Amino acid sequence: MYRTHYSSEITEELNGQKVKVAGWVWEVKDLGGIKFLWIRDRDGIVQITAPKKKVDPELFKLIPKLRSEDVVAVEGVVNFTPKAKLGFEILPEKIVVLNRAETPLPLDPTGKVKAELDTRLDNRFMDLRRPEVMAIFKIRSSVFKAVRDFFHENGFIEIHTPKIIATATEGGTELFPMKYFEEDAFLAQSPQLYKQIMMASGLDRVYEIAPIFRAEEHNTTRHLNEAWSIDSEMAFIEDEEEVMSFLERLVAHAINYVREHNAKELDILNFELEEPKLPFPRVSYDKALEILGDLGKEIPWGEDIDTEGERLLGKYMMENENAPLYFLYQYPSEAKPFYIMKYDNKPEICRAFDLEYRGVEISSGGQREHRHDILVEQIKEKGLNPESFEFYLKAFRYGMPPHGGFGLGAERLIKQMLDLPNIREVILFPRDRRRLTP
Amino acid sequence: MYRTHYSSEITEELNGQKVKVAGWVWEVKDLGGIKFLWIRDRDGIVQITAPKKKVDPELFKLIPKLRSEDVVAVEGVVNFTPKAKLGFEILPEKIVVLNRAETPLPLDPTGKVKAELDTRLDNRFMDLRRPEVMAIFKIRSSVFKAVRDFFHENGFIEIHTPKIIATATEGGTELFPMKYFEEDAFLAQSPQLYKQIMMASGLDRVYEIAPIFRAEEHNTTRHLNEAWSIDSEMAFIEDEEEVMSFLERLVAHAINYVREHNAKELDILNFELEEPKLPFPRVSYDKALEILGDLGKEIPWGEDIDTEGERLLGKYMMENENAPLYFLYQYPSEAKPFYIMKYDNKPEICRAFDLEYRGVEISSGGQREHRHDILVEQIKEKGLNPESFEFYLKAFRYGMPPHGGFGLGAERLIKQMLDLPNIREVILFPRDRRRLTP
Ligand SMILES: Nc1ncnc2c1ncn2[C@@H]1O[C@H](COP(=O)(O)OC(=O)[C@@H](N)CC(=O)O)[C@@H](O)[C@H]1O
Ligand SMILES: Nc1ncnc2c1ncn2[C@@H]1O[C@H](COP(=O)(O)OP(=O)(O)OP(=O)(O)O)[C@@H](O)[C@H]1O
Ligand SMILES: [Mg+2]
Ligand SMILES: [Mg+2]
Ligand SMILES: [Mg+2]
Repeated sequence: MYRTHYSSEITEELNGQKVKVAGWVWEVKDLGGIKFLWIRDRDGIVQITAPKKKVDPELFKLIPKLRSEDVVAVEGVVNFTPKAKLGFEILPEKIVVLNRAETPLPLDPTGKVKAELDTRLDNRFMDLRRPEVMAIFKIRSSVFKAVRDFFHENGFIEIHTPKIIATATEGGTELFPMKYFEEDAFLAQSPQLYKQIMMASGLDRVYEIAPIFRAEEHNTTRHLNEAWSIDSEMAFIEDEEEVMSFLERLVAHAINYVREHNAKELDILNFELEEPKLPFPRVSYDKALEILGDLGKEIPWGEDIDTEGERLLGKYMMENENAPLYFLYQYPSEAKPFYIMKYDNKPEICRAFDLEYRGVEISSGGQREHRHDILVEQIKEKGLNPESFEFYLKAFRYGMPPHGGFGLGAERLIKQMLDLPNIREVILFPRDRRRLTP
Repeated sequence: MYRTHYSSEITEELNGQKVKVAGWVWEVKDLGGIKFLWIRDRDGIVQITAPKKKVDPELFKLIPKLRSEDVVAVEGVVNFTPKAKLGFEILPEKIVVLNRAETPLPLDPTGKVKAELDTRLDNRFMDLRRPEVMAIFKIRSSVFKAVRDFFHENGFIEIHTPKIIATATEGGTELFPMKYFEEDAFLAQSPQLYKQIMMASGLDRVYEIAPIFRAEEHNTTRHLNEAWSIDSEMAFIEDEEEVMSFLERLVAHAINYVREHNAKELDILNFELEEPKLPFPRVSYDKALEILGDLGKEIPWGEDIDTEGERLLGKYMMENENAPLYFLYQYPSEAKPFYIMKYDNKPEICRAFDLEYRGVEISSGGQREHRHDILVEQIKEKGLNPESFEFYLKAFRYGMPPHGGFGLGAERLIKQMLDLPNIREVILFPRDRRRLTP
């Protein structure tokens, strides 16, 4: 390997030892009798210091020839010194140019000249050379790990369900159709039917983290046509609050991992990520509509709360409860899918919920209707043909436990966690109405 | 929740304490003075013992009404006794019937009546109720976790890249075209182009575990049209051996994790999983052809090693070097993709390798050609159009370090690890030339 240590891995114990560092030329300063070369790697910059009397002359004359973003590797001696910005410098013995950069760069890695989002996405490899962008994707990786670790510690088994499918769906919208040899198929929008089917398997506690595909017809700052969904389903529950409790602890775990493990990245983003305060507040749909009504926002009882309503409620919950995260629940049954269980005692409302983070939905879930005949009737109530869901209904006939679950958008989670304005900031290569490349 | 403990979670410590167990009805003995009920959960069977003298008369009467595969929950007292074949029994206080099963069942969960693979695939929720099937999918989840943990321990950051793309990632054959609104697009055969682009970002060490899609024309025991690929790319390498070293370590780690954490599943499968022996043998393509020729299997230099050749080599390596896992490397450049670096001093061969597990390819990879102009010429040598790869080529112009990586098939790995005859055994809902549903 051309390096032994990243910038962040050199500590005082290495003082006076030889190391190899490598990265991209950040800055060269030829100051006469001394020259400086700064190299950027994933973790930051490292100072290479070349005093004329202390380095090989060919090294001395090479440094000024180095150009911005050239890829280089340096072998030299670690010298901890107060004179060094970051505590230590490397006195070079060997400098190798691995690969030379072309010279109008697509983006300015110093951030001085700022670029449009479009230009940045078109040139993502350059965009990540900026610490604030790298910080987001380090945090994305952290969130994924924290989520999986939490599932594992709680006895969940990872599953993988198909993305090329030919099943019916409730909405029949936003589908990406595709030919599958002789047959017609579509890309999956959610593993919903599959994870429910597996509740009849004994697996009991499953999760899947995998792409979902929805052909949204218009762009928003909150939607992508390709996204990563964190899906779970869990059996033998008594009510939807057990799913909500799990979900909030999961999200709090992800938040706390980022706070503990990515403080450097948070600092780079000039961002203070709040300590989660559990039980998040629960706000019934009835109460949410009342709050919205008093704000002059109309939503007729029975209809889903729209994007404006979420925004207003998010603001209200922050102002009144200092709560960045809260649940909407006890929705009208008519506003939620046929697979959600109704309150047997008050069937006009159902056991579904949405988790809101800074005024944007990050997850929806609920307890499902596991009783076959009631489920069938609910499909009918939606004006749909139960026969079209046969392959799924079949799993409810041979011993199906009560169950519930959620779908948690990874991009939504990260965008909202970091209070970023656009979801395109938290996925490397966005797909939207007009973006298909890179 | 309806349960507090799985069957596997009840130990001596809990003797005399109250627990809740739940699962599917496995057997009932309806006797005059006593009922015995056995329930099955994800981990095994639990005995419920109900002497008439000891239990609620309503509970005594209920047990004989239960039927195979009914879902039930039982609260009761743990009682360790030599008289229970599993070491303990539950003395029940309350039994709740959660859901009743229909007859006949789609498959026989007792294992007595054998079913064909197609029938089993059509009814996976039933199929997993058998311990030998559950065992595979528990092992699948363990393998994913082990792989991720190893990547993390070794400083790799998880990435996520598009599965809807404008340019085929692995070439013209075995490709799913798909319309993306007005545009022509395809499903990703691999994340190859993206993981390379990210080598110009500073991320340096990335992995992605995600679906890949290949429209295979033929139906075989070792191909699917949808699969999970474990991809990695790593920068600042000096040669492809560094990548092979990392891969064998990764695979060894996965195998040892299954050995350590899934012994019970290996037992159920009546399977001895061998302790990995690093380093695996490295066999050059030239030497492989010598070995085969010595065996009377003649492959003209430059041609692919066919499945027969793989089988013969696997057996030889198992016999000669006691190695279930070995690498083939230094392949003919003509037989490998444009993105592989040729040996500069011997251009007919290239820095590509395959990892073979019990005579079947489970991974391929290599050092990439990171030098822009040479890369372009290689795209041309393959008869392709460099302009179709502009977003990818752009990344090689502004400081690109040397790099290399691999794609490791999750299904291939698990199938070969457990010496299973058919790749459909290791993914819940396989997609092949003839299978699109469920
Ligand atoms: N049809 C299939 N069914 C089941 N599994 C499959 C199928 N096709 C591939 N795989 C698996 O993914 C690995 C890499 O794919 P390759 O085409 O060899 O290389 C590539 O795709 C490169 N980009 C990898 C690299 O150079 O990094 C295989 O070894 C295998 O287990
Ligand atoms: N087009 C998308 N882009 C990114 N994430 C999405 C998208 N569609 C759904 N998700 C997300 O997956 C989750 C569960 O899926 P769900 O069907 O409930 O979404 P949704 O109700 O349609 O979301 P929304 O109202 O914002 O369009 C969401 O709560 C969210 O985080
Ligand atoms: Mg939507
Ligand atoms: Mg919504
Ligand atoms: Mg929703």
